[PDB]
Amino acid sequence: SSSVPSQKTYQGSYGFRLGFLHSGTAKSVTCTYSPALNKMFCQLAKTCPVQLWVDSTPPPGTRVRAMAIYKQSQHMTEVVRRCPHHERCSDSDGLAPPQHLIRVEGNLRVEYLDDRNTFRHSVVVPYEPPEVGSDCTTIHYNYMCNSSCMGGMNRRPILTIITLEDSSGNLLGRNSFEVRVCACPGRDRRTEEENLRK
Amino acid sequence: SSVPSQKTYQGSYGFRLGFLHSGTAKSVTCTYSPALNKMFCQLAKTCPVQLWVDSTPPPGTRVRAMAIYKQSQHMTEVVRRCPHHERCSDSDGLAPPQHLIRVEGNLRVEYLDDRNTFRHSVVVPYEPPEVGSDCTTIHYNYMCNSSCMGGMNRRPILTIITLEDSSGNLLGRNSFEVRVCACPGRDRRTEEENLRK
Amino acid sequence: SSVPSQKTYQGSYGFRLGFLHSGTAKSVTCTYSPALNKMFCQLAKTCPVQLWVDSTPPPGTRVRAMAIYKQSQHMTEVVRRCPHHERCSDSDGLAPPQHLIRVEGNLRVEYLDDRNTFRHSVVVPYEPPEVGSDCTTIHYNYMCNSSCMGGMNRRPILTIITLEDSSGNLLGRNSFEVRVCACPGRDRRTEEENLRK
Amino acid sequence: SSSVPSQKTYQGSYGFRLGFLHSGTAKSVTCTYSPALNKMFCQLAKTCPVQLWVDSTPPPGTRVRAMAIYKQSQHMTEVVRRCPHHERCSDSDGLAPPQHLIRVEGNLRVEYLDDRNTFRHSVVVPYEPPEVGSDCTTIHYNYMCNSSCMGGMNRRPILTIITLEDSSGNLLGRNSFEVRVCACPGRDRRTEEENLRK
DNA sequence: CGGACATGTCCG
DNA sequence: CGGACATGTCCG
DNA sequence: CGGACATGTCCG
DNA sequence: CGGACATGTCCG
Ligand SMILES: [Zn+2]
Ligand SMILES: [Zn+2]
Ligand SMILES: [Zn+2]
Ligand SMILES: [Zn+2]
Repeated sequence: SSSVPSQKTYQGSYGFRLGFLHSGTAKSVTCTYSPALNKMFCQLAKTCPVQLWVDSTPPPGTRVRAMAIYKQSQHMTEVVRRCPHHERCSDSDGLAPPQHLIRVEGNLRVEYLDDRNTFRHSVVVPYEPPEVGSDCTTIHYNYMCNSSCMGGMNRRPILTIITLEDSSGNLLGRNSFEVRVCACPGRDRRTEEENLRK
Repeated sequence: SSVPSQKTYQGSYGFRLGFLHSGTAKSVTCTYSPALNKMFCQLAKTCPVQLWVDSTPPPGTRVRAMAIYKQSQHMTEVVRRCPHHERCSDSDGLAPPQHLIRVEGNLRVEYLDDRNTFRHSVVVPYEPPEVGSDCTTIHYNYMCNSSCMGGMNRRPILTIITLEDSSGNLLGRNSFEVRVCACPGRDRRTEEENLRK
Repeated sequence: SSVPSQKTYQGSYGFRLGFLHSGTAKSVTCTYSPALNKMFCQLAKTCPVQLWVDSTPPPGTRVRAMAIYKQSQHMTEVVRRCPHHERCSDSDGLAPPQHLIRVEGNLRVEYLDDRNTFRHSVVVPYEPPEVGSDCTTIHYNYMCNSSCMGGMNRRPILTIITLEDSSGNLLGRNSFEVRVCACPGRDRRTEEENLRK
Repeated sequence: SSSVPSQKTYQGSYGFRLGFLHSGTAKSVTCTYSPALNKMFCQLAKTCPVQLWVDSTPPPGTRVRAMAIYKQSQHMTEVVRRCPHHERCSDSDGLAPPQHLIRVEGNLRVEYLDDRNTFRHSVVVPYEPPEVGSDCTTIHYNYMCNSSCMGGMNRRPILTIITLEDSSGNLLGRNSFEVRVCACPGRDRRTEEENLRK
């Protein structure tokens, strides 16, 4: 078992929030967000765009971490990792280690880290200020197993914790949302929102 | 070990316990007998205990659970998991493997071994009731059957729930009997049938 | 891999298979469909296959079981356990953990990986039927569901049972389809209902 | 897992057989044998007298081993040993290690052995010729857990294998019987014999 | 075992 | 925010 | 979940 | 070869 990171929202000196796109609940959707649930319902290995929203610009050098943990406290001390099967299916892009649940899509400066003590996985990319014509940076994350994967997540819910750091692994912003990698992100969102009444 | 009191003490905040009304189907996960004031539940399944209070108590208020043997011949013995279950590495990473009572769903859960009495207990910060709820629910697990050989060994037990401040002082006390067993509903029915002449 | 034949060959000894007639209750451990010639059984539960013979065959006669994929698109792929189950260390100490088919109850059980085809199979010495029995029973286990991801992956399979001498030569061949699944009875019923127009 | 010893009957140069006493099926019995089943139904830690029957006398020096194995082939490779609880209940007679299922009662020259490779337990006592007025030696064995012990035998059936050896651990005779340590050796015997018709 | 559904897949 | 099924799971 | 019972304990 | 119950388990 391994110790657990904070999930608490720390907006920080620079006003760190998160943005997700209007997506609907078409049983089929690649990726959809529940503002009510604070949870992404996305599909296996399909692009999950995350909006890095800010008040004011971080020091050049700043890195951006992602790390999944189990949500329930009875699994929080267990490392989130890929099922034996996907771990072995040769789906590496030549960057991401085959065991890592979270990948960053389309960026050469991506680092994948296995924590020295806790043994937890994460992926970091350098910060890069918003667009020419846009008020936030967007990262492209992929989830590499379904939440249901046998011998992996095993139908147990996770959080993604996105952290803003300087280049020493020191905190500057923190935010977090629930995640479900599933077949029909559309149908499951409705069913879980619809369950909120109770 | 010196036996902590169990004398129900509703207190300043009119604190009583509530439980789910879940019927007596054989293999119901958890079921409570009002007639017996006794929960019948399954090994390591979820056992909701409701906290009912009259007036919301102060901040930094804590909620404690401890088992004691109910018979007075066994009252001073520390209630513990059996040696089989203590060694089956079924810890969640948060509970000590010897502790019979667990709380799930709470990251602020704290486990205690008394330096004086050696008695296991488990505490969580008290929280005011949810959006429109009338009470706060706490989900406990019992990690050995009442029948565990070398553990409880068929001896009934009580769960003593204490409302306390940040300091350690009693604000409130309640208790109920527990049976942890394979068929909570079957057993509730038998023991209630056996009230009748 | 070169696909072994499955062409039923009753042989000199009038060897056919029999199976228990166990009904279609949802969670029946093992059940056989005559209409489908298909066993529906649960992961690692006991699956009696009866050997019926006309005239008792010679000594040192052996009995082999092997899985192949039934669809011809998948026929050459070696049937294997999935990566999860291969690594759950559920071996009995006698079976290799990658082998889907096991025999229980037999100390003379032998497991084989072909040096040519790489295909797993399992063999036991043939024994004449018991005290007044009409057949010899062999108890097999299937150690992955048909649905195992990275294993069978929802692809139906056949079990090829071969009667052979001490040497390796075919004396007898039969086969049936297997589904390993959580509800053998439910699934038998659905698939048979689906025969009808 | 550990390799499995032979159980096959080897009567040997000296005609090695076993004898058990007429005992009946009084639901209560300390110890009773089923000739039909070749199986002892006895109770936890109660005296199980085993008859060492012979044709002709073994070389002074000869030892007598007992070792339990599981009966079913799916457990035969697992070492038979005591449940965590009895293992810990301080019931040692100052000779038998707390982990050993089988003890020899009333004999000072008893050795308890943990096998060097397989890790299996056994207890050996020197051979001693029959009585002044008796045609066989009788050993007093005790079973130290019920077959049902949680984390021990776990309701799984065992064999006892009694071997005759010289003093180098070399074979001279072998015999074996099924065992059940239980609460009511009486009732269970009937029920298992009664099941033989089926 | 049912009921109810959790959750993947393919259908038209 | 598709529908219909394929196939595992949990609770009573 | 029932049915049926496996298997320990105490009863009169 | 006692009887009656206390309490876990497996199969359908
Ligand atoms: Zn996976
Ligand atoms: Zn226990
Ligand atoms: Zn599998
Ligand atoms: Zn024991």
